[PDB]
Amino acid sequence: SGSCKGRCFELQEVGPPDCRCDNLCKSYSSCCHDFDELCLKTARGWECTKDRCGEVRNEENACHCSEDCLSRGDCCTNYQVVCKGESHWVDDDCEEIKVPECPAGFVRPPLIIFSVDGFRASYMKKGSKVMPNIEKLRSCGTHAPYMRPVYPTKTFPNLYTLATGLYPESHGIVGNSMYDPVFDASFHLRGREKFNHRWWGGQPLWITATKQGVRAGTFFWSVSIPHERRILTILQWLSLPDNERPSVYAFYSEQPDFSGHKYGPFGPEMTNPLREIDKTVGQLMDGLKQLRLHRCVNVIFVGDHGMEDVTCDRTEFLSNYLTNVDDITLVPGTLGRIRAKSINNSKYDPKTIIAALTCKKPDQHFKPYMKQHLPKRLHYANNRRIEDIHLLVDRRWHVARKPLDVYKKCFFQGDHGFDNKVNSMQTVFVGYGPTFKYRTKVPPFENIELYNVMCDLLGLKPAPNNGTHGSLNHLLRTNTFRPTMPDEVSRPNYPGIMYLQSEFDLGCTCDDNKLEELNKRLHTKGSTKERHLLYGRPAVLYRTSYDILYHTDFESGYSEIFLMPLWTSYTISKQAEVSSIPEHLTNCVRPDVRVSPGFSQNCLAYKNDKQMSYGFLFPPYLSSSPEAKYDAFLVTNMVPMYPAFKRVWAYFQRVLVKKYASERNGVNVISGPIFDYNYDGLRDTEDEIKQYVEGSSIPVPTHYYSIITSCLDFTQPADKCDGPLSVSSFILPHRPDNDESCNSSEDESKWVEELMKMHTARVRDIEHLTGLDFYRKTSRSYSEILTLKTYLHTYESE
Ligand SMILES: *[C@@H]1O[C@H](CO)[C@@H](O[C@@H]2O[C@H](CO)[C@@H](O[C@@H]3O[C@H](CO[C@H]4O[C@H](CO)[C@@H](O)[C@H](O[C@H]5O[C@H](CO)[C@@H](O)[C@H](O)[C@@H]5O[C@H]5O[C@H](CO)[C@@H](O)[C@H](O)[C@@H]5O)[C@@H]4O)[C@@H](O)[C@H](O[C@H]4O[C@H](CO)[C@@H](O)[C@H](O)[C@@H]4O[C@H]4O[C@H](CO)[C@@H](O)[C@H](O)[C@@H]4O)[C@@H]3O)[C@H](O)[C@H]2NC(C)=O)[C@H](O)[C@H]1NC(C)=O
Ligand SMILES: Cc1cc(OCc2n[nH]c(=O)n2C)c(-c2cc(C(=O)N3CCN(C)C(=O)C3)ccc2F)cc1Cl
Ligand SMILES: [Ca+2]
Ligand SMILES: [Ca+2]
Ligand SMILES: [Cl-]
Ligand SMILES: [K+]
Ligand code: NA
Ligand SMILES: [Zn+2]
Repeated sequence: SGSCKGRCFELQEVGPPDCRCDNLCKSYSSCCHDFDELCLKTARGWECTKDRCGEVRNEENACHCSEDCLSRGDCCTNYQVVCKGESHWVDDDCEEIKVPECPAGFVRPPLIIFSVDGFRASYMKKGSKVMPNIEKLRSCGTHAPYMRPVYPTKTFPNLYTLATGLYPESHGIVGNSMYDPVFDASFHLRGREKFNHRWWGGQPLWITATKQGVRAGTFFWSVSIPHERRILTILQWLSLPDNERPSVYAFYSEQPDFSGHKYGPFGPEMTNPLREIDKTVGQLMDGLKQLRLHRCVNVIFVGDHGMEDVTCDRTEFLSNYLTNVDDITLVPGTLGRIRAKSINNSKYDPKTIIAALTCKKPDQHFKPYMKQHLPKRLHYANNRRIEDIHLLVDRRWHVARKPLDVYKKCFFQGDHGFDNKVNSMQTVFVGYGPTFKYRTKVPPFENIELYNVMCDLLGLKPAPNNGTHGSLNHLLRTNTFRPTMPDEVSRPNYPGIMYLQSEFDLGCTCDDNKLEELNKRLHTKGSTKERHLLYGRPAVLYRTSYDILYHTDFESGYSEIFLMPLWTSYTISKQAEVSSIPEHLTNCVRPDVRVSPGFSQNCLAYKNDKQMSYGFLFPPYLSSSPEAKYDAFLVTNMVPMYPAFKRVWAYFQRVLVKKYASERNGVNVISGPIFDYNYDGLRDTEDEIKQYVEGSSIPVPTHYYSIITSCLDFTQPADKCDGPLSVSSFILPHRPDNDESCNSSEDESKWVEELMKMHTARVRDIEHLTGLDFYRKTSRSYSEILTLKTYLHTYESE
């Protein structure tokens, strides 16, 4: 019954039953009676024409061509072009913006986030001819060839990750559809529940801004508000007095995604939606230019995810695998999440569901996982809203429970939601404005990094998040964030020879000159350490007790608590040779006379444990000499490994490391165990360990990592590199079977590398999982090193 007069798109939202004129009033059925009439004017459309110039202001018109419109801030965006003989922003040469050029009274450059739904990364190249405004932003500002979304590659998880800097498992929007068993409530795209505040965790940019005195415009736009009105509203807000004007704004377009679903990512129908988005960008930039804000505002052009070809004939049906299909609830589509239809069903067994879904058809287009066994790079486990059973669906496919679900609801030709390394899921980033660099291309990066940068652009302190603050400094002309390396918490001991062989009772056996004798002592004292520890030792960022152990071919930081290395570091040159394990050493394990029997593993435990065997972190295959090979059989280089995993590990060590050393001109490798029994992506304390080698205190890792570093300029060997580095890493699941690899009965050359690629990782992922900090001593700037630590090698083509 109240009125919207003078309150159109009010930023502060009024408490019902007072009627609301804020954006979200439509989404709640609560708009004042005159909302449409006052706030959604459309009369005479969206452009000035020659005859409208200098008209008398008519308040019914969608936008204005009257002389007073600029001061009022509500001209049609083409007003100066049509009426004052100005040029469209897109027709102007670009000129470097070295400093903000803002009207007096602006305390900081405003930020406009221009978000576009389903804008696949390759549209920047493929649609360049039909998008001149976007192409000007891209070539004049700072751009990446693509930006990596989070998993699942759906809208709300990705947009709320942009808003918060958090993985979906931490912010809580883990899908477009969710069941929370604590609330016993469901979240759906359609409907009311999704507005409840208890779904949305972390602290989004608009709250961060507000808490720190920076005003924010709306981020969420009702679908029925036309795009032109969203633009004109932003432009209106920017004309507000200093004390009311927001400093951060978002625009959102549901295109190209909406058409992409109907026509496929490159259907011929897709050209028009791309033209329309470009026209809207043009309206914004012309509107900014009229307000003399086009060299003041920082603009971010960003997508949430891309779009893949998906049709309803590419659907896998669980009813083809499960006899019990009606006892489960499936969240379906480009991912699958399974739980019991009824929690009173005591018969429901997830292990047998997984078994029935595992490698059952030769070209099966989905793979089942317990969530803790998903590639750690997905960070998709630590939330009660993520079901225990997950299906990773092949790109281009869908999963559904029963054929009825798909034909009782081939309309669509496009979908998204797949693994976030899939090329078709990649999206876009362009930054344009005084705070961004000029004509600069930056490498691809993950959208979890953007919240920190948007905070930097606004002078805000970011809430704790999953970005690595400083890793995106190379996008910025100024306002860079200059972090300090975390302080080492535990200093190592450097044990010398302290124990006689006969003090060890380990059930371990091994069939075991003064020039060469001073020689071996110097190696044990760290004489080759500069060859094998190229970037300094890792820093231990938690309280523990550990020892540095030096050897000819490798150095290790040995944990007295976990009875194995936290890390083992070694360098393999291009010329290095692979040798075999000599017969007299096949089951040799040697006591390490620097490390007490009581802080050592023992062979008897492995003998007793019928499921568990052991491997080595530094591979004996790569020893530099027959004498150095004995070091690789030290009990302090041994780690527990299931026989099934040893097939993976042996192939990596015997074949792949040497191959990488040939291809990259030497590699430095750091390997070690990871313990993440509660799947939170973070280092377990010793009291979280769920499994031990039978009858011992030897803890069983959930994963094994390796970080493989070389020179980015591969004409320089890894050990003599002058400039930037190149890295690939993995976090391999330490599993007692190879059920994840359907071809594992074949030779390791047909399936191990594929497994490793699936479990590619960032160094930063390994850092969270181990509590270590790598690359402490390089000649590189720290921000460059933070970019390196966030790098992910995806193994996708161009
Ligand atoms: C990515 O970045 C994020 C952000 O930095 C990292 O997440 C942080 O991880 C921290 C370490 O795990 C975690 O710290 C805990 O916080 C507890 C207090 O939490 C509340 O308050 C904060 C601050 O405002 C808030 O952010 C939290 O929000 C979470 O929970 C709500 C409601 O459930 C959600 O809406 C929201 O989405 C978010 O959920 C996520 O986090 C929780 C865990 O906090 C998950 O369970 C969810 O699945 C989801 O992922 C909260 O509202 C605090 O109580 C904890 O302290 C316990 O542990 C310490 C150890 O030092 C112990 O000393 C304390 O006494 C306490 O133990 C007691 O409780 C134990 C558990 O119940 C019990 O076992 C003991 O016996 C003790 O009595 C802890 O400090 C921090 O909350 C999150 N923050 C966020 C936003 O997620 C994340 O790790 C990064 N990821 C990676 C891979 O790096
Ligand atoms: C660029 C961007 C755009 C955003 O939305 C654009 C949009 N408009 N219309 C439409 O369908 N979409 C997708 C969002 C976004 C904001 C909210 C919100 O605003 N929230 C959440 C908590 N709840 C409970 C709130 O009160 C506020 C919710 C979901 C979001 F995706 C975030 C960013 Cl960073
Ligand atoms: Ca979307
Ligand atoms: Ca953990
Ligand atoms: Cl979902
Ligand atoms: K055994
Ligand atoms: Na297998
Ligand atoms: Zn979509």
